[PDB]
Amino acid sequence: GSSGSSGYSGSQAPGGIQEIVAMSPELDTYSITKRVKEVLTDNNLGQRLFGESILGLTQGSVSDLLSRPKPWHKLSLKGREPFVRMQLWLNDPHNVEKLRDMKKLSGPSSG
Repeated sequence: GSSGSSGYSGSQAPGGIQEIVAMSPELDTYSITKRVKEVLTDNNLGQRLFGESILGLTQGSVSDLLSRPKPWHKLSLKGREPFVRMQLWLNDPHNVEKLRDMKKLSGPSSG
């Protein structure tokens, strides 16, 4: 048999990116930007689109992010916000699938 009582439950969270980022380990901004660029180049993707759909960033802002990332320590949680989404977007196996699907097929542009 047994007797007594033990265990518990009853907690929740608000959610949101900044709380994922809060819990995050040191996400090597450089190595992520590197791997992210290389994923864009492999798939011949355009930096902006990734920045729009994933990061909510202007192309100026995304291209600066990839070009010269600040270190994780320098970045506040709002600083780390995009790089966390990049780390997870690298791990997501249908990441590029959903990203191409934004553009899908389009009509002709230039010659």
